[PDB]
Amino acid sequence: ATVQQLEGRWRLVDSKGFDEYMKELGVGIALRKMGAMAKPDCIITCDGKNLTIKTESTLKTTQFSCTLGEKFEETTADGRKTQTVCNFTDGALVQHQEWDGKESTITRKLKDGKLVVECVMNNVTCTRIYEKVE
Ligand SMILES: Clc1ccc2nc(N3CCCCC3)c(-c3nnn[nH]3)c(-c3ccccc3)c2c1
Repeated sequence: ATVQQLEGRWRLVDSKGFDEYMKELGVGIALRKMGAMAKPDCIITCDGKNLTIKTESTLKTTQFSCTLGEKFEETTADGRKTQTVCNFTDGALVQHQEWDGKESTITRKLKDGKLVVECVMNNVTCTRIYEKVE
């Protein structure tokens, strides 16, 4: 498994726990309704250790870029400014966010040809499945 195997455009096809995760993050009702009903594509590109992830939907589009292993300021979809680091470890892309004494982890992995995205904060979890799109 390598980080390049995650590259491409991926379309959300299933979600569990996302509203509960947004509630744990402190996200207000307007953004939570958006996130409940948006059907995003995620576009992952990686050039060596340079990673970009763009999330596109009719309701909201976000994008960040980073160098694997390097701490950077990420503005999240809900507007947090976190100290984030992304690494490819044990066959998964692991994204660690820290802000205001809080922390959340997001993992992305390839399983059966689908992109499986899992998030957690304070044991509140989400699982989102994306299928590869042309
Ligand atoms: Cl308001 C809000 C708050 C938190 C969010 N966390 C997200 N992530 C979950 C998957 C791992 C990366 C983080 C995503 C998201 N990113 N890619 N897919 N969903 C969204 C989001 C963005 C645009 C359209 C629909 C949903 C989002 C929106």
